[PDB]
Order: sequence, then C-alpha cells, then structure tokens
Amino acid sequence: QWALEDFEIGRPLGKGKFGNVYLAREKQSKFILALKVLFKAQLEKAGVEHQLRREVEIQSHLRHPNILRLYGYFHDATRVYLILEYAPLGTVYRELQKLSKFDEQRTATYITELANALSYCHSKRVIHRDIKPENLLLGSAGELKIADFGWSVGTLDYLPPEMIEGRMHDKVDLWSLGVLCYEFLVGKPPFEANTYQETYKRISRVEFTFPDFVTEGARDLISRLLKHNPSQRPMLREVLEHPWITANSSK
Ligand SMILES: c1ccc2[nH]c(-c3cc[nH]n3)nc2c1
Repeated sequence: QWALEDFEIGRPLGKGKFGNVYLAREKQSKFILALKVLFKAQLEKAGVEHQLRREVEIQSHLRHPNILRLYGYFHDATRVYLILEYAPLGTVYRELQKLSKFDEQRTATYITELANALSYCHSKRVIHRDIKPENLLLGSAGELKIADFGWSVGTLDYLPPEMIEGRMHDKVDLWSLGVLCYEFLVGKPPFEANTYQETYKRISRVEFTFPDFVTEGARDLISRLLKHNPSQRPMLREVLEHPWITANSSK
C-alpha cells in the first residue's frame, strides 16, 4: 500500500542491531507515527526473517490501548519499513534510569495495564516472552504500551525457569510480570548477575531477595509470581484482584 515517499522522516528515536526507529509524518494525512527501519541484509543474514513476519502478523491483528499499534509495513531495496504507532513519553527503560526506582502506585498501575494487556493476548492465544522495560512504551496519558512482538508465539533476565532449562512452556508471561514488578520497585531485576552462566543458575534456583524498603504486599505478589512451578503462578485475574495492586493501582 505504502511507500517511503509517503513519509517525511524526522528525529531519530531508537537504535538496535537491525537498524533504527525514526519519528515520521505521513505526507497527505499529516499523521504522526514511528518508522522502524530494518535492513533486509541483516534480517536474512541473522536468520530472523520468519520472526519479522510473525511480528507483522500478530501485532497487526491486535488491538488494545496497551499494545503498540502496528499500522502496517513495506519494503524496498536495502530494507523493510514498519509503520508503527508513536509513543510520546518514550520507554519505561528510560524513565527507570531517569528515576532509578518507581513507587508502589506507579508500579501497580503499570502492572495492571500490563496484566490487562496480556489478558487480551492470552485470550487470543498469543504470548510475548520478551517483556522487558526496553520494550514498554509510554503513551501521552503516561500509559503503558507493550511494543515489539518478535519473540511472540539473549538477556535471560526476563525468562522463566522452564524456558531457560528448555522445556514445555505455556504462564511464562506471569513470571515476567513478577520480574518486571520487582524491577520497578528495586531498580534492577531480581535475577541480575554479571554473567550469562550465573544468571542461569540464579534463575534456575529462583534465588532472589528483597531490600528492606519493599513492602510486604509487594513481596507477597512477587513471591507468588516467581514460583518455579508454572502451575502455581496466579492467573492474571488474581493479579488484578491482588490487595496491594488494587490498594495502589491509581488506574
Ligand atoms: C524517546 C521518546 C519518545 C519515543 N517514542 C518512541 C517510539 C518507538 C516506537 N514508537 N514510538 N521511542 C521514543 C524514545
């Protein structure tokens, strides 16, 4: 449908191995969006093309306030272009370095927004797996928007024991939500190591601890989420229904 000459590219927004995302405006519509620029070269090279066209599938057909819209795509010679919704307030990653830590009411809200987001996804039998702050965008309202659906069906920090030990995986996303929740509160993930190999162990053995300032209800919720056994992990409903969530989730 589209072409590059339909757009006026703007300030660069992001980097990464495959290329960059830029601000851009659609010529005749004046519409503002984001253009992901991926090199055909590197997509083939790094044997991923299949992943790319799966991201295209899933993230297109999806619709939800807490999921980055994907309006479509197009390619040329050197590259493929993903026409993405644009998110004014950037990544959660950035707001985390900037603040280093989050409060309970910000954390809780994010957790909700995230829960609901994944509710909709699970309902459509799609799982993310790559839910890390580098992947969470903020809308104008300051609201969470899950981007990026490459790995939707490397940094182990976000990956649950089953995935990591290479097993039957169905609940993963709830482990991550646990992880995410801990990261928001403490300022780094609960499984952070210095090496790939150590992290693996730390995760495999579910070794994590709570700095003093982490309130009891938070621990509870996180603890419940970070169970080694997939089956023992709450359902999103319970997470939404948790007393520390509801107590705190401004939204
Ligand atoms: C900083 C500030 C705003 C941003 N929006 C985006 C973005 C990426 C895809 N859609 N919107 N990245 C940003 C980085």
